[PDB]
Amino acid sequence: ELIKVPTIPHNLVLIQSDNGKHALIKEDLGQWPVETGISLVNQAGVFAVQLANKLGIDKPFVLDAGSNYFTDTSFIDTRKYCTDGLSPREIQKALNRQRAYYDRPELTISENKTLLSQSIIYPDADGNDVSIIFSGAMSHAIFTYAQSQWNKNIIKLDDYIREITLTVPKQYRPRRFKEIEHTHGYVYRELNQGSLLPLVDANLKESSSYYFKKLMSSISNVPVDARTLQSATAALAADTGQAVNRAQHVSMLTNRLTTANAPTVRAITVLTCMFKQFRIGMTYALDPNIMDVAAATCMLLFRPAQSISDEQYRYCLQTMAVFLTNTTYDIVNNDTIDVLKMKLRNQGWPFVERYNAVEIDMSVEPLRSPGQVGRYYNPFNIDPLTKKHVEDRLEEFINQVQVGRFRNASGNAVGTTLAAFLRACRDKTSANWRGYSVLVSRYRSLIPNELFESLRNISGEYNINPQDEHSFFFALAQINADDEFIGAIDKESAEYLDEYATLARDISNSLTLVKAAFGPLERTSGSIINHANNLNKVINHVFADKPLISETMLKILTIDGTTGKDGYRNWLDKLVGHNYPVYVEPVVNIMNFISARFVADSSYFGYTNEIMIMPNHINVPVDDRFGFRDSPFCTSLPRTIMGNDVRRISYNVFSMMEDIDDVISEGFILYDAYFNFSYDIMTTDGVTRLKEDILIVTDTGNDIKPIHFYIYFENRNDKKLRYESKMNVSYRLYIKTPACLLPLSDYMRAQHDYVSPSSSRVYIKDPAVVYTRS
Amino acid sequence: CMFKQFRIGMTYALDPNIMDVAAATCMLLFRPAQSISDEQYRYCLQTMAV
Repeated sequence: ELIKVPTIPHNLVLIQSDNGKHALIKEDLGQWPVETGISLVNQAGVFAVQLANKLGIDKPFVLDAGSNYFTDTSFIDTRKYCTDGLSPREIQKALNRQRAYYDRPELTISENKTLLSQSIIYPDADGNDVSIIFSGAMSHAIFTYAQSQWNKNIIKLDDYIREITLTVPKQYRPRRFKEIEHTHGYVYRELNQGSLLPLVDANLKESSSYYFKKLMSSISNVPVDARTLQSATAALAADTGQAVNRAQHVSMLTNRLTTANAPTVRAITVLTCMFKQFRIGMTYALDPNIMDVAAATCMLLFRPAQSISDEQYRYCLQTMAVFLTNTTYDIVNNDTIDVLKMKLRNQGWPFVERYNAVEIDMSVEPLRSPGQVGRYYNPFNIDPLTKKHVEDRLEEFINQVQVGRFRNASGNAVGTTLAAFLRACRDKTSANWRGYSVLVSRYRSLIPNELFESLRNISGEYNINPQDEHSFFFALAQINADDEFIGAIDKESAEYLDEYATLARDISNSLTLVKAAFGPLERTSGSIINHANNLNKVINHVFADKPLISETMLKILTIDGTTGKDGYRNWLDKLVGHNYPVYVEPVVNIMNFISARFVADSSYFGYTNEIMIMPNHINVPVDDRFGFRDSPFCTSLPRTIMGNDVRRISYNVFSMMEDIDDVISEGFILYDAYFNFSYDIMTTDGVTRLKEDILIVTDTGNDIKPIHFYIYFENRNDKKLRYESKMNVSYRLYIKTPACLLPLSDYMRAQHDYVSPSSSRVYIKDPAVVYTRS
Repeated sequence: CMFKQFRIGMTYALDPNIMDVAAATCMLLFRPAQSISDEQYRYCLQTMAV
């Protein structure tokens, strides 16, 4: 949610001595420890996030500062005096104290009015409010850049509706918005599409198993009518000859008619007609019956050809050949599809071909698939235009089967039984195809186009028994769309969106982690050892406290059987060296900006690249603007002192030096390390000295003790402090002048402008454009 | 009837029952044709055809 920031963050602290002679304005952004030997950019990222939290930058925000103002009492002055930032009254007090010391007169009425009116809020042409306050340069740059990045996402209500208008079906009623929301409605949304392919391509079996199991749970509950099998069985008994004493093939088909597994087969049928390639299996008995011929014939005639594999097609053909032609599995094992087709057709069996299933275009654009169309197979290989099976000779084909002779030279026991059974199966499909086609349309609307063309059936867990295959078509039940079922799908539609959004974010985070955490792997054992240990640290870190990955993604990886840590570890391996494009996000840009300013500007945060140690009797140029006594701050570390270049010694070389006593007497500069320093400017006068010693000499090496300056202001005529400074501080430590310090006289440079959007804007938390019909 | 600008529209289920076909006929019969829109008229025809 967008958070309206009430006050502009400023980090200005005004320090003035007791006499008031000197005064300075300082950034107070906090000291941050730094470490040498490790890459600086990696550390700057950690401190960048902490800086954002301090400044109210991390979360999406809009400045609300157009009401923090007042108006002067004078009639002429109608300006809006701002309140944020450093108060101009503090500057007036500091300037007057400075004037008091020099015996100058106090600021006049005219000069007082000019100083107090510097902070103002004035309207902009676009309606925005520009607030000019006294704020620091570091805070101003970071705050304004953060404002720009988040504003890239806030868009007008009409613009958002236009982008999403192509994914709204006809069933749902339109939402009516208030006219204020139409004229002044702004919605904070991010509309970058994240591809689920990186997880699906890497983990195909697991992702396929998850979506199939979840979708089957919803489909298994679809209501159907309740019809007794006796009405259909009575016709089958009459068309053939059923005797309570004789044994025939019709008894075999009818005795094993089961409706117990109807919901599972019904869920199988939808999945075959809703995914692009959802292969199905069927294992018949070792000795085929008329059960398996009916099961094989029913599968070929009604299941889509895109869901029947070439090998499964051959096994179905072999099963028909074994029964009808009376040949063994061994004889037909080496026979191909063409030889099997010819043998079956010569015997008189014409049901030896697979039939493709037509594709029906979706009425609305699929979710998470910008600028694409969707298609799902019509069930039962029934052409919607003709309302017929795709094969137009089915009536003549069934008559041919009935006349022909199989399994016996004389008699029509086999032919009449199968022709009668296929007859009821054909009638059921022609009546119920419209009901099933509607069901497939709903569930196709729950998957993006990426999942449509990527998910595959590899585990083989979804297989149909021959008993289930033929009993489903004999006892096909129509579909009743109760109001509860419609509501059930609507709740599932919302859940899928939340799951798709969560998974995309998890994928995007993981892709970014791999690029920085790991590199390329070589064939050396050093690379293998280094990669294994480093990856263990990454996995251990991301799972401490709040796991980086969500519970939605962990479930996909955990289905196989792994604990969940191993699933992410396995996935992170295959992602190394990816070429997937990742869209840089506003939050990523903000952190990069702060990190870059951390490396570029180091005096703000309390560390410096180089320090200088010089004996007291040598005079160095130092800043005199602030007025400190024996100021340890320099404009820049001198290149030459007394006509000779100042020695620069690396910290590593300095530690191992055993002659340190000799080189100290001349002075030198340490430059190959990050030096963390702090100071406490005190108002009273005194001797400026470090809290601790400069260096500690051990047997192992020499190190620089922590640097804490005790800075005091300077009064020229004080002999006691002049003698003490010279004759009690043998050595001095100098650094570059911290950029956070700013003299009071140059206070106009602290003037900075912050913009705030118009107060007339309203924010729509729920930008949904439709209502459920119920 | 009082204001010509106002319009009448209904949304039907994905699989229409006899309720929706009966309501669609009633709207096309006992409601002004000026009020019913062209897109809504096509929607009513689709429900009947389905």
